[PDB]
Amino acid sequence: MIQRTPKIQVYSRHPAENGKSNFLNCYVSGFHPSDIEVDLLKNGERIEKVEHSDLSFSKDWSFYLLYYTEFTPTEKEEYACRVNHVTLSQPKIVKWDRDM
Repeated sequence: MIQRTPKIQVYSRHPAENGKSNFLNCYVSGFHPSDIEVDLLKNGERIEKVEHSDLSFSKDWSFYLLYYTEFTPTEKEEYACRVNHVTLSQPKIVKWDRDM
């Protein structure tokens, strides 16, 4: 058996074909086993509609998840990604740095 803690990066992107739109991304990488729970949060509350969830693997024991959706942030709002995984004794919350 092998288990590996996910790395978690939270960042924003504008698709080049539609630069006015903005997407909040949580990239959860290199984890095993594949069982996992991932949410985007706004002011600590789960965002129910997340329109993209793309899972892949490299080696049979390394998984990658890009979890992202359109958003329109204001400076007073806090966004984050919350991950639960067997390697994590408590949920890991990674805040979105608004300059990223």
